[PDB]
Amino acid sequence: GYVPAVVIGTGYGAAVSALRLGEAGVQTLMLEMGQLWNQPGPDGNIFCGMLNPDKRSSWFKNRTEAPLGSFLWLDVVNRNIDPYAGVLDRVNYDQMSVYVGRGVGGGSLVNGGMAVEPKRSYFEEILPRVDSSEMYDRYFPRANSMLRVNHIDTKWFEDTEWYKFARVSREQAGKAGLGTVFVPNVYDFGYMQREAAGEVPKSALATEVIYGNNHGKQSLDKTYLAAALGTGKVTIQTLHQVKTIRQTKDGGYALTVEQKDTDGKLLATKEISCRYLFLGAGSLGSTELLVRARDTGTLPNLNSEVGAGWGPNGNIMTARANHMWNPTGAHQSSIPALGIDAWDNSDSSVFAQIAPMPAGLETWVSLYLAITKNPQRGTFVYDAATDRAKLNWTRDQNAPAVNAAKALFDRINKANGTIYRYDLFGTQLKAFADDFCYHPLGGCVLGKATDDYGRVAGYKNLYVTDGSLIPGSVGVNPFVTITALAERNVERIIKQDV
Ligand SMILES: Cc1cc2nc3c(=O)[nH]c(=O)nc-3n(C[C@H](O)[C@H](O)[C@H](O)COP(=O)(O)OP(=O)(O)OC[C@H]3O[C@@H](n4cnc5c(N)ncnc54)[C@H](O)[C@@H]3O)c2cc1C
Repeated sequence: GYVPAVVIGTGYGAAVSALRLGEAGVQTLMLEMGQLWNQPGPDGNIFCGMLNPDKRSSWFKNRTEAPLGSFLWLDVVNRNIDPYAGVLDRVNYDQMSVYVGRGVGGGSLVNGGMAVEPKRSYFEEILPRVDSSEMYDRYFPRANSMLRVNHIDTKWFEDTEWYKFARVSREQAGKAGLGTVFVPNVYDFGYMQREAAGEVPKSALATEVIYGNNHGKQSLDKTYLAAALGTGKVTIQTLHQVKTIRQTKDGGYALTVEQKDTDGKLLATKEISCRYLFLGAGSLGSTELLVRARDTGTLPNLNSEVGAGWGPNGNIMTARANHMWNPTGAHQSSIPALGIDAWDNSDSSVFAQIAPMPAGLETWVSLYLAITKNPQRGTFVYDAATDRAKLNWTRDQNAPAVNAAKALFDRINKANGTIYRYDLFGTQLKAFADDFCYHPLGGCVLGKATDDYGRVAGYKNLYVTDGSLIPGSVGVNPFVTITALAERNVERIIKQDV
C-alpha cells in the first residue's frame, strides 16, 4: 500500500515528473483514471477516427459528438454509444465546456501536437517571479528535445494537396497585411509525407486526431512515459482514479483510489500512501482534488488561492466562408501546420491556428482557433452536495476574447470581401464559439496556491505539476510551456526536497 512517490495522472506535468523521479532512483507509482491505449478495437485500430466515431471516442457519454466546427458535415456519422472509458472527455460546467484527454499520456493522446514556445516578453509578464533565463536557456530546449518536436518540410508543404486549406488562409491573411508562421509539432512530418505517398498507414491523412492517432503522433506514452518506465523505477496503474487526499499522522500522504473497469463498474477502492505526492491530473483534475481536500477538511491548511485564477487560454473558434475560386480542398491533414501570429502582448493580441476540417468534401470553409489575451478569470468552487468542483465562469467573461478574435478576422474579411459562417456551432447565428476550451489553465497558480516551483502552500512534500499552475494564459498552444515548467520544477524539487 506504500510507495515512496505517487504521481496522480499521466499528462505533461505528470510524465516529466515521473521520468526525473525515476532517474533519481525514487520508486514512483503513477495513477491514471483512463486506459492504457494499446489494444486494437473492432476495426483493428486502437483509436477511432473522426469519420467513424464509436464508444472509444468519448469518456462516458451515451452519444458521439462532431468535432467543434464540423457539426454540419459530421453529425451524419454520430451514433448512440455505451458509456465507456473513451479517450476524449467533454467536461460540462455551467457556461463552459472543457475538453480533456483520458488515458496514459493524457491530453497528448488527443491534441493537435502543436509544440510552441511562448513569447519571452509575455512569459516574463505572466510569471515575473520565475527566472526566464533559466527557462529559455535550459528548460525550453530540454522540453523541445524530449518531446521530439519536429518541423514540416517547406517544399512538401507548398506542393501537397493536404495543406491547401493552410495555403488558402495564408493568401487571404496576406491581403490584410498579416503574415503566417509554421507551427512545430510532435507528429512525425516525415511519416506524414510517406502517408501522402501511400507508403505507410494513414492517420493524420485519414481524418484522425481528436480521438487519437493510430500512427505518427509522438504522444507522451512514446516519449516521457516510455523513458520513465525504462528507468526501472516507475510503474503505471490504469483505470485508477484518486478521490481523496489526506496527510498521514507523520507528514506523508494517503489516498483513496477507485479501480474501475472500462464500463465504469467499481471493482475496488484502495488505500495508497506515499512520502512525496505529485499532482498531474490537469487544470481541472488537480484543482478539484485540492478544493475537495480543503473543503472536506482532509487538507485543512490549503490556502484561499486554491481553485482561483482559471482561464481558457482565451480560446475562441471562428470560421470564414471562402470565395468559390478559393476551395480549401476535400483532403486536409488533421494536423495543423500554419498559424497567424498577431500577438504583440497588447489586448488585441491574437495567435490563431489555421485549423483543418474533417468533412472530406469541399465546404469552402476556413476554420480558426484563436488564442487571445483576456484578463477575465474563473474560480473552482467545491460543491459538498455532489462532491464536485464547479467552475464559476460565465459566457460574458469571454467577451474580451471574442472582441480580440473578431477585430482580427474582420480585417481579413474586409481585405477579401468575405463574410463569416454563422451556422457552424448551432442554429443561433454565432460566428464565434465562446464556451469551449481545449487549453484549461489555472486553478492552482504557481506562486499563489503554491510556491514558485509548485510546492503546495501549507504542506511539505506535496506538489502540483501541470496546467493548473499556469495563470490562465500563455498566448500559444500550452503543452511545451507545461513541459518546460515541469522540468524546471521537478529538477529543483529533487535537489532540495528529495
Ligand atoms: C482537442 C485538443 C486539442 C489540443 N491541441 C493542443 C495542441 O496542439 N498543442 C497544445 O499545446 N495543446 C493542445 N491541447 C491542450 C493540451 O493537450 C493540454 O494543455 C495538456 O494535455 C495539459 O497537460 P496536463 O499535464 O496539465 O494535463 P492533461 O494532459 O490533461 O492530463 C491529465 C491526466 O490526469 C488524468 N487524471 C485526471 N484526474 C485524475 C484523478 N483524480 N486520478 C487519476 N488520474 C487523473 C487524466 O485522465 C489525464 O490522463 C489540446 C487539447 C485538446 C483537448
